[PDB]
Formats: sequence, C-alpha cells, structure tokens
Amino acid sequence: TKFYTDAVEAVKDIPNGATVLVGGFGLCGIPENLIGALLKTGVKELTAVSNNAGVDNFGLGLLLQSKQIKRMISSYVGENAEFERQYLAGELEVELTPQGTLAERIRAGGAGVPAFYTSTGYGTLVQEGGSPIKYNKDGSIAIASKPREVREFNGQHFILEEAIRGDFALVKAWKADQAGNVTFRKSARNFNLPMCKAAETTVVEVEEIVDIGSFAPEDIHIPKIYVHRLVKGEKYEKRIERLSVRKEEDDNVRERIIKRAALEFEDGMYANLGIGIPLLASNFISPNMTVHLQSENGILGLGPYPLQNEVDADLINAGKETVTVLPGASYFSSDESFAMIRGGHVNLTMLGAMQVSKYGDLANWMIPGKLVKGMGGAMDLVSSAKTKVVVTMEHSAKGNAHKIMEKCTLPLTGKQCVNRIITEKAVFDVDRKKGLTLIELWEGLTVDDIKKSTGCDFAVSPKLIPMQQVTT
Amino acid sequence: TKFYTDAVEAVKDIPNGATVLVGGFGLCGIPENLIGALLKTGVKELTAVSNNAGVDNFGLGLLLQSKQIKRMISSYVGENAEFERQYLAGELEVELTPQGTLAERIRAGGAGVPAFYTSTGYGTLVQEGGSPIKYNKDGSIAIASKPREVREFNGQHFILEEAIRGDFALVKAWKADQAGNVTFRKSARNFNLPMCKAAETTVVEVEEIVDIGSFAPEDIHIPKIYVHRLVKGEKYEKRIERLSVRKEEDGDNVRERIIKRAALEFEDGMYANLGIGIPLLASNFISPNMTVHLQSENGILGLGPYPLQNEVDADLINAGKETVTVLPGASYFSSDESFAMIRGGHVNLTMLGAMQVSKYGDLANWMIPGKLVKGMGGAMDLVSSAKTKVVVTMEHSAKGNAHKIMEKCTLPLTGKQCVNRIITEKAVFDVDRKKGLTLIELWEGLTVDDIKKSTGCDFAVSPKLIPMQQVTT
Repeated sequence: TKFYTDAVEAVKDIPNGATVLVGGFGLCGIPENLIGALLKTGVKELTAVSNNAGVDNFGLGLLLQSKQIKRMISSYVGENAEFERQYLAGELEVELTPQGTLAERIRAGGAGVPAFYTSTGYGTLVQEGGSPIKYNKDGSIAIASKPREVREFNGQHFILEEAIRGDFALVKAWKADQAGNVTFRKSARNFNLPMCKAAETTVVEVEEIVDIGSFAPEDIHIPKIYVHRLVKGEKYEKRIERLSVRKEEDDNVRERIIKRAALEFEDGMYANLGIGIPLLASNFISPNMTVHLQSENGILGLGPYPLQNEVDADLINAGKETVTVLPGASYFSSDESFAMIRGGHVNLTMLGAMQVSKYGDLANWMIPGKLVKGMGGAMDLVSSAKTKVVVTMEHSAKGNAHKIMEKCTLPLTGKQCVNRIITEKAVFDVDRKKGLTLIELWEGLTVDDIKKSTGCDFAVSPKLIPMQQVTT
Repeated sequence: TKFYTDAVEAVKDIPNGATVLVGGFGLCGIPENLIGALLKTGVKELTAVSNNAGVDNFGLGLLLQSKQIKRMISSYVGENAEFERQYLAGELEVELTPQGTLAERIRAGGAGVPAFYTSTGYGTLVQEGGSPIKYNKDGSIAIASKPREVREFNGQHFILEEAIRGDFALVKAWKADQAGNVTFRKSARNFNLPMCKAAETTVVEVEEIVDIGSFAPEDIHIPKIYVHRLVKGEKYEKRIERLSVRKEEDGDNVRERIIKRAALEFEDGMYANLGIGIPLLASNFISPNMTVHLQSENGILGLGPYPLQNEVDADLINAGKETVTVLPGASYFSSDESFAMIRGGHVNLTMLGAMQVSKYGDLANWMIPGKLVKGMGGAMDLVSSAKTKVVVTMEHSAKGNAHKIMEKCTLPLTGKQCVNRIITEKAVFDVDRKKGLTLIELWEGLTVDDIKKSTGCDFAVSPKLIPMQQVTT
C-alpha cells in the first residue's frame, strides 16, 4: 500500500472518461476528501458507478454541479435536483441499476467472474431493455438500456448480468493500519468494501491511521492486498441528510393499514420494511415479541430513532434517516446484504406499491415522465420465492382509480412476486396461478364494495373474517 | 437461532441420501462433534460436499469408515487411505472440484445465484468432462464428469458453474453469542463461513457460547440470520495433522539450485502464493531487508515461519496442512474470499511445482491416470488469471532424460497457456502464449545444445542470455 499526504496527489492521474467507483450509501461513508480532490483535478467525462448521487451540495452531487460526470450507474438518484435536472434535461446519461445487482456485478469485477445469473429484474425493463439511459430534451429516449439474456434454472427465470470494474475506486473507510489493512464503521461500509476490490487502482481515504496490530487479524474488513493507495482525510463534516431524533417521553385509512400490517409480524422473524406504512407498522410490534429488522445498506437489527446524544452519521436506515441499532446487531457490505436478501434469507419483505397485478406483478419504481428516481433495492427484495412479500397501499388511487388489476399499467418491479395485499378496505392473498382471493374485509364494507374498487375479479375465502387491527 | 444441548438432537432429522455441507480445511475448523453425532445417527448414502476427506481416523474420514457416504464433492482427497480404497474399488463416487469453484458455487447457493462464469478449469477435464467420478474394479470409468459450458467474455474463455446448496450444513465455529451471532478463529474459517449460508438447515457447533454484546457488531463473521441451529461442542481434541515446529537457533544439489534461483523471483512488497516444496523453501532466502506477503488459499494473508514449541495452534496451518505462524498485520478470511482474491488476480506471484509444461504455457500438475488421483486442490484457480505471474519450479527432466517441457502435455492439464516462466536446475525459460519459450538463463557449465536435447519443444535464445543466477546472499 502506498501512503499519501495529499488527496490530489493520490487521484492526480485519473484520465478523462475513466470509469470510477465511488463508495457510500446516501451520504453515509462517502469519500468526501477524494471527491473534493477531483474538483481540483478537474478530470471530466467520467462514468461514475455509485449507488446514489449524494445530495445537490455534497457527495457525488459536487461532481455533478461541476459537470465532471457523463455517466451515472446507480440504483437510486433521488434528493438531487441538479441531478434529475441534468437527467431529465438530457445533460447526463444514467443507467438505473437494481442495487443488489449493482453490488454483485461490482463484486464479480474483483472476483474473476465475468458474468452471473440473478432473478432480480426479470420481467422488468432491466431484463427487457428500454430503460431510459439518456433523454433528448423530450420524454423521448435518446439512449435506451438493452435487454439482458434470459435463462431458466430449476424452473425459475434469471437474467445474465456482467461484471463491473473501474479504472479507479474512491472508497471511504474508518481506519487503516500502517500495513494498509482497512476496516469500516457501522453502516458506512455498504459499497465501499466491494468496490475496494474491483478497480485497477484503488484509493482509500481513512479517518484515522493506526499502527500494525491494532486490528485482530480475523477482523480486517479489507486486507491490505486490495488497498493500492491510502490517504488520511483532512476534513470530515459528518454531513447528515435526514435528522430523525426521538424524545424519551413518547390519518385513518393509513392508521388502519398500519395497524393491520403490524399483524404480519411473528416472533423471531427477519423482515425488511420499506419506507412509510411498513416501517411505521413495526412501531406496534408487541414488546414481548422480537423481530429482527434488516436494512439494505448493510444492517441487521435496527432499533428506534436515536435520542439526541445517539445520532451518528455512520448509522442510517435504507430511507437515509439517522437510526439506532438493538443489541446483537450486525453490519455487513452491500454485496453481502443483497446475497442475504437475494438468497431469500429474509422472512418478510413489506413495501408500498402503486399497482399490483392479479397474479402478483408489482409496480412501485417508475412513473414515465414524472417519477424516474430509480428502483433502489426494491427489485432484489421481491426476487425470491422463499421470501413472503406483502404490499401495503391504499385500495384505490386519486379519483377512485383501480390500483389492483389484471395487468399493471406502470413499469414492473417484478413478475408474480406479491404474496399478499393489504389495503384499508381488504386483505388479499395472492397466488401466481389461481390469482387473488379475499381473506379479510373491513367492518362496514361488502364484497360488492370491494368488487367495484378492484380492476379484476377475485375469489372469496369461505373463512373470510372482518379485517383485524392491533393497538394491542 | 434454536439452541441445543445435544449434538444428535440437532442432526437427528438428516435424511438418508441428503446433501450435507461440511466445513473445515484439512483437520482445521472441522465440526468433530456434529460428525460424531452422524455416526450415532447412522444416516446413510450422503452426498457430502467437503473440501477434503479429513484423515483416515478423524474428520470426514470417520463417515467414510462407517460407509455413511456415497458422494464426495471435494477439491483435494489425499492423506486418506480408506478414502482411495473406496474410490479405487468403486464403492465411493467422487467429484474432484477445483477449490476456488467449490467455494464460489457454495456461495452462489446462498446468494440467489443459480450459475456463474469462471476461468478456473477451462481447457481442463473439468471443462471438457471425462473426470473420473466413479471407477469400476478393472480401473476404467463407470461415471465420468460432464462438460461445463464455455463462453468467452472480453477475449477470454470461461466455463459455467452452477450453485451448490445442501439440505444441511455442519459448520464449526469459534464463538456464538446468545442471539446466534457467530465468529471464526484464525484459519479455522475457510469453508465454514460460506457453507453456513447455503443449506436449508444450518447446524453450527461452537467452542463457546458468549452473551450478547461480546462481539463488535461490524465484526460478526456470520450474522444470526444464517444460524438455524446452534450447539456447544462437548469434545474438542484439537487434532493436528502435521506438526511443524522450529527451534530458535537455526534439498540436494539440483534441488538447492532451483530453490536459490526461485528465491530471486521475490520483489519488495509483492503478494505471492507459494506451492508446497521448492517454492515454499525459496521464501526462506528472502532478504530480511525485503518484505513479501504470503497468501494461503485456506484463508490467510501474511504467513510467517513455522511455530516455536509454544506457538503451535491447530487453528493456524498453511495450504500444505502444516502448523504455521503469522506475521504482524496479517489477516484471515473465508475460502470464497480467498479465491475471489486469487481469481481476481490480486496476488502478484504464484509459484508452484509441475510435472509437465507445454511450449506455450500449458500446465500439468494434478493427475497421473491410474497412479495419482487426489484432486487439483486450488492449483487450477491459482493459474486462472492473466494478471498473476505464474512460474513453475521443477527438475528439467524425468528419468532417462524423458522430457518434462514439450509441445503438448501428456498428463491431464491444470490450465491452458497459463505459465509465464519455467525454472529448472539447468535453465530459466520465459514463456509466452503466442511466441512460445525464450531461454533467458543458462546454468554455468551447460550449453544451449545441452538444453536442446533435454527439451521437447523449440525455443528461442535471448540475445541477453546470462548464466543462471543464485542467491545465498
């Protein structure tokens, strides 16, 4: 490992048009010093593979303000006006890539694997092609993503994804011993670890340089062999995107859904809760019951929002909110996180949606010409059969428009992957083959009421009960 | 995580004919209590995917003595007489699998990846099929391995390997907190970590159960979510296969020459992987003012010298299964990581022995039909990346001056066009995938003609040919 004193000196040779890997989830664990060094360097036309676009005024956003980037390969690009700005206006090429696939591809880039099969994205724009890579001053598409090959294994369909590896990697880490061994703190690991292995030249910036022997050999997250260039960051502003604190002393259609979704929790289960209703549902989990919450950005065992003195920029949930962690929790890289999810190790995946098909098709990541912020990890989260996925959403849309239907209108997140639907009016069990059946009806409504608020037809369970709730 | 008091109670429901993953490298980090439980259970006709066959009287060997296994999926099956007797007799089916692909396949099994591409094995029996899975008395092949699909990416050839995942996994670990979080000690990790994620039901036996909060969250090796059943081992005999100690006060001629010349391949700050024998002995001559980092396939970076009497530890051994030491700033990692590292070409130099080397770099060092069938270990992965310089160290010729270097190898290949340099006691050849060999060093006393009649292929003579170098200093 070659040590540097100056960040610029370390990235000084990145060529224009180079493919650069940039670690960090949101603003957590981002290489702010190395990114600042690229501003001075002025290198341009970069194809930056990064999970997110940071924020307007910080993180990868800075390189966007300076127009130093031509290609973005990310999973979620929200909360960045200058970005979606450049994206929509056709000033930037973007390859919306499912988070899980992004992590695996990068790992493949460093493990000698040119390509691999994954079910994430099948039956989606990712697999079929047509995803907008570059617009041209119009909703019209200048450059559309291309189809991924499809092959089936053991009766399921998978698509071929090729390894990603850059010329350089800008990873952020916590500590480094004088030999070059690197470790990461809390959820700041995410993409930094895998990216540290998939680039010709790896550049790591650490908060502290400790001497050899400080780390237990079994506990080195990234062995020195992967750290080509190291430098201690000069300035760390611990920028926090969303501050969510709680005090130690704490509508209707939504209250109903939340209280019903809360009943999906079982003792000892592992669940991944999407932003909003599903996450709020966890608040009603019986204190005598214990559920383990997994966070896509690399966490297992997330707790409540932090108290004033618990806020830590290195610990946030998938929604970019400052979080806490319960005892016996654990941290892991993004490739790990998605190996876990993709492998169906999570018991329950609850998330919102805009439309659900009769047989389980899901749509919750894109509204053509109005919502193109990326799919995040949604496509991976519903990619396995060994994982029960239930969507929590209002029964019908603005003006009583069907949300549940024969076929979705909006681009899919995945085919036949929803197992259960929970609205404020009903609860449907959904099956890939026989369709959806009603198993719970809200007190006051009738099968007819549901009949005229559901785009398609459905069976009625002979054991149909009034929809349940749980304030206790 | 469900905790058990009895090992038997934990593996009680493994069905006959089940596919069971069994952790451990050699006798390091093997689940001896769970294996003992299967002896009592008596479950039979198992397909055991394990890196090795342990030894005759211990490890997976025990399950072989009791004939409880019908299929072995391993990378190296040596040091087990009962094993080969069964294999040669045709009573045991074996799928010799390259160590690196064995690790990747298992990880794929737990990460939702049905299949992936790797260059390990291309141009080999693994890729073209024909590897002996099951013999019949007379010595022929009853069941031969089948070909892996070939596809090229960015100008290189790769083969398709499918994920491996069992019904059960018997992994050995160091500690577990009361929540179920597991950690591994030294090189005892190897296959235990990845296997703990690729089975319907995972059973982990630990040396000790600590309470929650004992582990730093970012340092938990296997999160509780993967540990289905946990039990504390009742008996651990820290069995050591090969004791190698050194005293704090310390080959022939043709062997000394090669070693002293191979020692000159070391450069300051490089990362190297040294095969057993000459390449490893060469490391002994590394200038003390020079620092080289030694990689160990079983999951180690920064190997040191053999341990002193009070340093011997069954959890720390090299690829050759010898008890080893570790230098400061060293690190430990799983077998899948170890091979991601190797396969990704992160190691600078790979030195290993060989039986035959082709004119363009083909290598043969894992199988002699009907005389040496112990598996390729990690040899096929170690020479699979273009980025890693691979040099073979071997005696120039065989008995009766039979050629070792030639146009095409006779013995089954370890890899095609992968050797970059050959070092014998007579010469040093630089080898190129296209332009063949190039003599660059000649030993004092021999002539190009001498080399001409001890080499089976043409070779160019470098205009800067120097007398072969040595280094006692």
